[PDB]
Amino acid sequence: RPDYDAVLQDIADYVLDYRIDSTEALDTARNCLMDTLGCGLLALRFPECTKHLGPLVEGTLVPHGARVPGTSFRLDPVKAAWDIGCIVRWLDYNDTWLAAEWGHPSDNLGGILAVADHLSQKRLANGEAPLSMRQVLEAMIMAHEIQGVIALENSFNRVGLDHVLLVKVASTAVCAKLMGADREQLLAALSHAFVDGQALRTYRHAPNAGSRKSWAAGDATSRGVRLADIALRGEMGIPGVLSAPQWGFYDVLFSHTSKDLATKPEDKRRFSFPQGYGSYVMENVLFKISFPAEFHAQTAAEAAVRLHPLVKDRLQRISRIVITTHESAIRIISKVGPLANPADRDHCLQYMTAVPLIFGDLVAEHYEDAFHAAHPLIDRLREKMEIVEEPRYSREYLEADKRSIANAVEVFFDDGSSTGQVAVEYPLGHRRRRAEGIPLLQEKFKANLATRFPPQRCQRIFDLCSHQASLEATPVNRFMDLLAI
Amino acid sequence: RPDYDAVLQDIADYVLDYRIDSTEALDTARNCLMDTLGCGLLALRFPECTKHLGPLVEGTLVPHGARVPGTSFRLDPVKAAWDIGCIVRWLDYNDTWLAAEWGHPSDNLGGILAVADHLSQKRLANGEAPLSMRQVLEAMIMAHEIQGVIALENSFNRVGLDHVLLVKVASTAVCAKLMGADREQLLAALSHAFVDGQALRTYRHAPNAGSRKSWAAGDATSRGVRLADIALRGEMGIPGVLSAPQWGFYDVLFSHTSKDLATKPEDKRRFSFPQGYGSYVMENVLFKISFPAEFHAQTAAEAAVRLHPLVKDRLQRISRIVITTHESAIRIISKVGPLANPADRDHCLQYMTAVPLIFGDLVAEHYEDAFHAAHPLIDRLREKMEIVEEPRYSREYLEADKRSIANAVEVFFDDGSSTGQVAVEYPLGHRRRRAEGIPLLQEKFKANLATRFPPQRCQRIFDLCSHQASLEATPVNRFMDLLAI
Repeated sequence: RPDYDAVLQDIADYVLDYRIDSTEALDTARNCLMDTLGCGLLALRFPECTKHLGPLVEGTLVPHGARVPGTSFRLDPVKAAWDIGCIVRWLDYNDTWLAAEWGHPSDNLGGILAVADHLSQKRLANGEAPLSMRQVLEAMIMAHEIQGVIALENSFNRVGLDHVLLVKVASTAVCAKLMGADREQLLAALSHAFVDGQALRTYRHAPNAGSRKSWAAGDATSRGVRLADIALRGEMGIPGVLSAPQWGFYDVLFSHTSKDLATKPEDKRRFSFPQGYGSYVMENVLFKISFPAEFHAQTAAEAAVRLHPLVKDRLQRISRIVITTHESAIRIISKVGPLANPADRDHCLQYMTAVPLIFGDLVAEHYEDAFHAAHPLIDRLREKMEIVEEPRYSREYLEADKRSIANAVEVFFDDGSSTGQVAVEYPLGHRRRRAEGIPLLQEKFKANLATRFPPQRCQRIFDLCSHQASLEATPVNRFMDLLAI
Repeated sequence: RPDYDAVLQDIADYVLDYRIDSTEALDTARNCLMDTLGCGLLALRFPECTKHLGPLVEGTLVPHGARVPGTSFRLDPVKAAWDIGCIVRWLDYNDTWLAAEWGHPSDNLGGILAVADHLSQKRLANGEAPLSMRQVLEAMIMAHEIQGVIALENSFNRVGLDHVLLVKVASTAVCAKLMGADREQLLAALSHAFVDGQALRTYRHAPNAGSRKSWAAGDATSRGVRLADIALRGEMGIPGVLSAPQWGFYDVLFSHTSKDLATKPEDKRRFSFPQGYGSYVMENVLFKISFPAEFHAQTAAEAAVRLHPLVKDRLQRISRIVITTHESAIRIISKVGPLANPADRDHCLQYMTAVPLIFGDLVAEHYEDAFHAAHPLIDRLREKMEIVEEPRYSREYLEADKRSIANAVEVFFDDGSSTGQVAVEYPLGHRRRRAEGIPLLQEKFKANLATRFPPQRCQRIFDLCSHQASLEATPVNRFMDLLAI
């Protein structure tokens, strides 16, 4: 019987022994928590979301049960994790990680919060200390790292699998540690997350797309709670889950590309890593805090809004519009021709640049059919647009020290005049612009709070969340009381 | 947005519209119910099994909760289906279907009983009539049919996936029916079973095998209950889940053999069927009622107990033992050389032929290293055992009018004489020996009941299960009452 594959061991040793010493990671983890909870609160206005929430059997009584913020539910950790994971991801406004695999590592808050809430209450009733919110922040940082770092070079999308398996893996490990797993239990849990069935991503792709794109994450972090619980009950592990021949994850599920059914070269049938596990992912995570736009177009629309006062007058006089960009924006979001659905304008670099040049703003209303086929000047600006890749933009898109998403917009006029090239290399949600965006993230948190809580409670919630040292010192159960109903 | 894939529509129209009036199907389903429940009761003596049972949070109260037979547990139907499916499969004594895919369709009783128990109670508490056991028998027949008919020609271990996904699909189907689903809800439920993740089978193969081989099924019927309930909450479906290019089940998971990572010829990249759905599987299902041995050797062990009085005192005169068998037994349980643990001996045709040849019997005690060593004659005879494939046996193993599992044994002596050749082509648990097998199935139920209930309760349970018409008219909640504690 082999020992555990090393990928599982390296996660295990990280989760158990790594000491987070980055105060920036702790800071932005705190802001992630606020941002993520606000997203969840807002989703409670959407009955296609809320129809999933609550106990499986009405009237069920769970001692010391975990709370779902914004509700009165008290559930076992496994269903509370499902519910929280569900609401914080539902509207696709939560944090993002863009790499070989795309993902939303804040989704892991479902498992973290539900397990830590339940366990503080249980320990309190036994005369022991509760867990502190400091420990949920550390759990988030590690969940981010595990998911984000595996995603740096490993794409599940290309083998036809949803990215939600990283949520399941990361949640299993971080929830196993919150439950007090030792090394052998932790490794056992990780092997069950990899032997587990992994969801297809069929529900993310037309003509079969659907609202499971919104709850796959919560269902994954929930399953991570359940796999940790199983390992804590003492279940044995599967040591060669990844490497085993014929039967292992690598041969069965990571050895063929979905587009063509081709076998991968042997050197590519494993996970590969350019770095270890630290606190890189939380430090460099993207927040959605400006224009509602695909991230590759975020800096393009910011330049177009600034360019507005030099094009607002005589938009007809516009002759040439040049959008200099990075290559992935050209691959994923550059589109020519008719924009039929609101999903097509969502994914058109020219559409999302024409609207803020004309109106000085890009809001979610500007994608509805009645708007596009009402202002033909959008299509007029759109045919005038030339998109040129900048080598430097595309390379520093990949450079680990930079991780740019850079766009530059220059509008020319029929007389030969131009405005000059407004270049924006980093979107407002980026690490480089934290001093700028963190106030926007906070006003977005205050607005999300106000859709669920009265002003008295809103201020009390914000004040605690604004105070790092007081937040960290707060028991998880006392933090969760603030969030109920 | 396409219609649902034809496979899903065929399953749904069968589940909603097919009327079950087959007298033999309903009689063997009632014997199937006894045998399955008695198997699960026996598992309660095994802490590795019982460590998985009960609520996730100790002390949880579930109004109208489903019961787990042989325990005092009262759970939601998802956890209840997990525990029932876990316990009835744990010891690998429950019924079997051998085809392109092997399986144990009785695993679906976990989802069927938990849903039908909870729903009867909840309906009683709102003044509605409860479900009857006739409905659980019909749900078993349908679940047996969906799983066992897909397994006729579609092998999932050749693509490196556990067969348990057929438990999830069938349990999803019949539980959605019991919950009252209409056609659009049942289609959506079915589509979520296929888009779901499908476990690897690493845990069934050395050197990684472990006890998840015992609870994978309970985990799969539990997941089926959960997805059925997701569909009844109105969640939209995924219509081209199987046939979608690139993202569908066929392209991602059914397109490669895991031996060699070789792509299948195009025409075989989908499920094939030799017939439609009816009541075929349950009528031809296999019960384990004779010796405790791997199915491919039950007629071998039988042919040896017959040969035992003719050799019982000439053991040192045996010079050649010829075992004429079928192609699957040779491949799966023909093992020369040392046998480390009981699992080896459990899956070694020569062992399960030699022991009965010597001691006129075969029980679990014989798979003990202590018993093995105590008698060196086992290996003397194992080394004299010539295994030969009969082409007929292998063909009739496959033909749908027969489903033979055949073993002929012949014993030769140093002086050149021999016994005859004793051929047993059908094991006792086969449809062709229903008459003789049913006495043994009932005695096996009676013994297993007696490891858990005192004699008068054992009598009430046996007497009720004995009478087809009485059992069928019994409310599910009252049947489950008898099985508590």
